[PDB]
Amino acid sequence: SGFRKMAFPSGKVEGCMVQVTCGTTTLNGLWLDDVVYCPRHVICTSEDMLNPNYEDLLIRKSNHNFLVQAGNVQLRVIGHSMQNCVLKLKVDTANPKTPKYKFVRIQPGQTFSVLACYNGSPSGVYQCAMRPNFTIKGSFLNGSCGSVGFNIDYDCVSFCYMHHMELPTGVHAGTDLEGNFYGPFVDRQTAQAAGTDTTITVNVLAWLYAAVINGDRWFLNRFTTTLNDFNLVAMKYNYEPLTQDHVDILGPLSAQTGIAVLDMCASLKELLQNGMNGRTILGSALLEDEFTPFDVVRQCS
Amino acid sequence: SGFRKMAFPSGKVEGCMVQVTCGTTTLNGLWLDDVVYCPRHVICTSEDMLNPNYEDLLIRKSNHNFLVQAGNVQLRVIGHSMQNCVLKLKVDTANPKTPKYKFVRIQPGQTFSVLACYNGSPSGVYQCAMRPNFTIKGSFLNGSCGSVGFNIDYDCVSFCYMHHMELPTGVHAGTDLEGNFYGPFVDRQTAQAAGTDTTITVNVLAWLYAAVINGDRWFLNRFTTTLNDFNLVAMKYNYEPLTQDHVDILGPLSAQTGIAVLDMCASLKELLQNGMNGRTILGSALLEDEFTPFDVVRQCSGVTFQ
Ligand SMILES: *[C@H](O)[C@H](C[C@@H]1CCNC1=O)NC(=O)[C@@H]1C[C@H](C)CN1C(=O)[C@@H](NC(=O)OC(C)(C)C)C(C)C
Ligand SMILES: *[C@H](O)[C@H](C[C@@H]1CCNC1=O)NC(=O)[C@@H]1C[C@H](C)CN1C(=O)[C@@H](NC(=O)OC(C)(C)C)C(C)C
Ligand SMILES: [Cl-]
Ligand SMILES: [Cl-]
Ligand code: NA
Ligand code: NA
Ligand code: NA
Repeated sequence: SGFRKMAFPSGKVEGCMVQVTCGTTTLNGLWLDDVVYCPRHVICTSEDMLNPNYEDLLIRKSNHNFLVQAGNVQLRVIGHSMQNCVLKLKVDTANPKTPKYKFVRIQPGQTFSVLACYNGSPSGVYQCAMRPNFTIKGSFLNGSCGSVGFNIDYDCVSFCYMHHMELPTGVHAGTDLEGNFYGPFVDRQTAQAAGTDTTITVNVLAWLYAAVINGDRWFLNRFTTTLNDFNLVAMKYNYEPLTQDHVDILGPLSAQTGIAVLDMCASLKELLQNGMNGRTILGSALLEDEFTPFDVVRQCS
Repeated sequence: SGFRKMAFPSGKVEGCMVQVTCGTTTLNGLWLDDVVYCPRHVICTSEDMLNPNYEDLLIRKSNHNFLVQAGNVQLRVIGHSMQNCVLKLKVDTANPKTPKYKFVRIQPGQTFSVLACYNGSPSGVYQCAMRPNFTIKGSFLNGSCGSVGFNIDYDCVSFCYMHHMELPTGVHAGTDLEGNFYGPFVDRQTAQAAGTDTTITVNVLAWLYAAVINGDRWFLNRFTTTLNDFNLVAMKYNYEPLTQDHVDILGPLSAQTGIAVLDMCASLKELLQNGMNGRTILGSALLEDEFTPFDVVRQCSGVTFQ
């Protein structure tokens, strides 16, 4: 028993992290087979980060303008190409620690582990969620770009996030490993702001089921609700709508605990109305929304 | 910016995890050089656990009674010995992935990362604190015993915890890697309970500094207090005493933010006496105590491991 914000073991990703320098900018790269992936903004200079023309800037680069270091070893760059907002540096050596991997683009509400790195070296690992407004609430300092987010269900690493920038509210934006930003953001210094965020309702429900599995009952009640009445209430608290997909995915947890999904929704309605009255749920005095249904089943079962 | 509950990168430890089977019990072992470490209760039947006589049960065992597997490679056990509550299985092969490491015993209030494993396979990593009552608030299922806790300094892994048991309130107990339990617990099937716990005051202060660094300042006030006066308040709220050494350890964060420790203590006093008034600090509505001062400095300055 117990329930913790649990990340995937990071070793398979640690063996892929390298340092990339272009000009005066250093950040991290992801070295898989004979390709190093990194944010293309490594090639911007201080005289034009507002409207960089990345195609024009990259054609002017020689392979030797990129300094790639794997621990104590310089890797020789032999070609370069750009895919959306990611730079792909072909190097003369395949990474012998390349794991089984795939690239996956995730949806809002999905969670993943982040291996925060500086100068090609890992600093720490933590869990994140893709927020409804397509930001993540990370912990990232200068030099962290190119750090990645990933899952490792079974034995294959699914890379889903590469870090690029920090927005004015202190939250973070980045791309999938095909270089497409999550959300409307762009790798330019033009004014940009995250939309108003909302709470990931399906995940809150998953976490309430985790609390029941771990022995909590105090927030249960004798009421149920229709799906549409639930959404009408939940949206008044800036919660995301709960879809029939979400109801369906919570089925297994509802079967395991004997609490129907719409019965648990009535519990959530009451918690939003009343608060916790000095109590806690799984060690939190707030409703937690960065555990998915899949996360709850993985950690509890 | 940002501030997360952050674990150490687990790669150096993942390469040490193996599966150990004795009889019908399977759990995890820690393979370092040519020794595998695991909980000694692996040798017990449900019978023996009632009142185990560990040294008598162990002499009865032979090397072949222990099946050790690194991935799908069997490691031959060539000797065995007990050290306190940990079993040491000598194997015929040194682990080629052995990192630089040492065994350390931590103090209550100190944090560490847990690599939760099942069947010798790493499954997840999370950050814990050794509670003042010598339990940890872990997340552990059947088969998790032998999972370890650790810290990293530069390139050296310091192993500090091996998991043995779950107590009735759902918290967890285990040993250091020399087999000494943390807390007044025994690896015997007898009634045992976590004692009343307390809050790790120096860690709450460190997390308030982390909040200030990250722009969260509503709880700051013009007042200061004395160590004496604040500790009378701490006692009242089941907070651990704040010592002068704690104050000194927080000095760097005081210099960085302009908030002296006793100035921050006056903030904490008001939070304890008045609550949060509906507000939050670093995304929490409770006062968080599982970040040490060193954790805050490391995370906020980007320290890495080699
Ligand atoms: C890459 O290592 C770096 C990571 C940042 C630094 C601080 N925390 C992080 O997560 N990313 C950047 O420096 C990118 C490059 C881009 C040209 C600017 N940038 C930013 O993160 C900056 N944000 C920014 O300009 O935001 C808008 C004005 C576009 C909203 C910040 C350094 C301010
Ligand atoms: C080892 O994998 C296992 C880990 C446990 C299982 C459930 N969660 C965990 O953290 N450890 C045990 O099963 C040990 C072995 C011992 C013979 C019993 N035991 C327990 O953890 C049990 N606790 C227990 O008996 O507590 C007292 C009554 C002794 C206080 C629990 C399985 C109940
Ligand atoms: Cl005063
Ligand atoms: Cl909280
Ligand atoms: Na894609
Ligand atoms: Na109900
Ligand atoms: Na003050």
